[PDB]
This record gives sequence, C-alpha cells and structure tokens, in this order.
Amino acid sequence: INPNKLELEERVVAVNRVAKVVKGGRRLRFSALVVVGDKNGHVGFGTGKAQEVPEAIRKAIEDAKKNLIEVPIVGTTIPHEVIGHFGAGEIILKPASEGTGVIAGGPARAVLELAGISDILSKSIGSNTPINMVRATFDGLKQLK
Amino acid sequence: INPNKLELEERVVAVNRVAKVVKGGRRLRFSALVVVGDKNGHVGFGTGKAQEVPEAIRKAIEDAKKNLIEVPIVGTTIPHEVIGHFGAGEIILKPASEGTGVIAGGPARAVLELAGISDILSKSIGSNTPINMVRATFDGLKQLK
Repeated sequence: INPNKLELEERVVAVNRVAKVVKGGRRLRFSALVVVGDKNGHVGFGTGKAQEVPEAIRKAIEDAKKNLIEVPIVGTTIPHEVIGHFGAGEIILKPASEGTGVIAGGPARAVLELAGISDILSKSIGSNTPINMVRATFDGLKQLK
Repeated sequence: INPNKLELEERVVAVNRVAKVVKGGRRLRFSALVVVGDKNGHVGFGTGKAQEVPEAIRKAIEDAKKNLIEVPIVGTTIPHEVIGHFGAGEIILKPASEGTGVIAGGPARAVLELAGISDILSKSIGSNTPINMVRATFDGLKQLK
C-alpha cells in the first residue's frame, strides 16, 4: 500500500530501556514500538533501536510505514471471528454491535483504533506485554477475509 | 549559542497524557519535556504539545534548541554552590570531588549529564515532578559564574 498517499496517525505503544520499560525517558540504548494507521482500514506496526529515544521512534515509524496492511471493516466492526497468534501472544477478536466499544487492552486498542474499528470484543489468551499484544492482534487482522 | 554548530544529544524526560503521566504512549493530546546538550557545557530544555507523541517530541526539541545555555565546568564538576528555584521546584547543587557521581534524581541527572557534569551533589528541596526538577536545575546552572 503506498504510505505517502495516506494521512497516517502515529502512536508510540512502548519504549524500552534504562530501568527497562520506560515507555519514554533517558540513558544508553532504546527500542520503540509504534503503530501507524489512517482510521480507514490501513494499519502497520514497527520497531526501532538507537541510543536516543527520538531516533528509535523515527526508525520505528519508517518501519511501520513499510509494513502496512489493509483490513476489511463492516460498519464499525470486523466481518468475523479470528485468533491471532504470534510468539507468546494470542488474542481472540469478535464482531460486536454498534455501541460496544473496543473492549481490548491498550496496546491492542491502539492497533484496532488506528485500523478504524470502533466496536469489537477481544479476549487475550497469552502474553499481555505490548510487543506480544500488538504482533498477535496484527496476525488476527491479517487473517480476516 | 548556534545549535547547528553543536552535536546535540536529545533525551525525553517526560510525556504527558491519556492516563496523565505516560512518559510515552497513545490517545488525545500530549506534551513532551526534552533536554538536549553536547556534554561540553551547552544544555537547553523544551516543551512541546500536539495530538500525537512524535510531533510533541519534535516540537519540544525545536524549543530546547532555542533555549541553549552555556555552563562553566571545572574538571568534572561545577565551580561553586548554587540554589535553583523555579515555581514549586528548588534544588541545591554543590561541587563534588572526582569520583562522586551525579547524585541527583533522574530528571535532574538528565540535565546535569547533558551539560557535561559528572561529579556533583544535589539536594531537592521542592517538587520532584520532572518539569519542576528540570526548570529548577536549569535555574541553578544559569546562576554559576
């Protein structure tokens, strides 16, 4: 999908290192996890590593823009149930009626909102750390038809 | 001081908003606090606000680069005692002998390290939140002769 044709929102979901999980701070080597999307069925996530937090975020954004997927959305929800599995993360995603909300943990909620989903039920069945939730939610999204 | 003549390191000290103090995350309006410096007596800090964390950090960096000060350092420490006061923050800074370390809380340690100080004793006498520690440490640094 060509990123440059899309107006993409960029969220920072996790930032690691100093007292390990900072979500954004200072001193020695850092990695950021970023999810970007256009609220209209196009999301991507990326990872970046550098000695400074701003560079690691800039690199995570360039990476996400290269890993953009397109997701089918019907109304405000997804066309059918799906189970994402990536590494230690595994998440069940189900259609919900207009009015439910994105019932999901924050890293997963980031991915769902930037894809443009507004009502969905999700059940985490594995690691709840950000990298695992994000990569498994992604995996689920890629399976929709 | 002209920023473009200096190789400046950029640290992110605080990021605010969603469940208020994120230090770096996702959803609605964000402010970042950034300290930049060259480890050779030039530090500046800045603040940025935007709906996305990367823009608020980019803006905090442009602001810090406009607010660069120059600090006298003798060896690895500061020439004399000083008390910074800005708002609810107040911090005492004292010379320490080679071998002490930057004995300071993290937001203050960020400012001292990027200025290039390596041994100093500091005693916080006020608000310990990042914006207060940073702006008061700054104030102290500006008083050195």
